[PDB]
Amino acid sequence: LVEFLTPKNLITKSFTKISQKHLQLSRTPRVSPKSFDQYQVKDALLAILAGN
DNA sequence: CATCAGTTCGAGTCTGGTACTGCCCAGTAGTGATCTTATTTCATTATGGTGA
Repeated sequence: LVEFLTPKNLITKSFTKISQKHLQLSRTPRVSPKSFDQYQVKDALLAILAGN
């Protein structure tokens, strides 16, 4: 990590083993981008705001 | 042309930075009681030599 942080040493490099190693093919995505409507949520909040 | 790579928008999820609530325990110092012990007295007990 220390060498990679320095940008000068990374210039004088000839990475070759990078293209030979690969162990990342299946990654589980997020659950879902569930819908969010501003109007309905705001109306419910104001009602509960009214809610007493 | 339709595939893949470079860009956006907004939601998912963690986490710091900031304040707050409902509830009994634990330690210490008084007394009064009852043992407990390193240490101080109350008798017998043996040793002593000599003038009547």
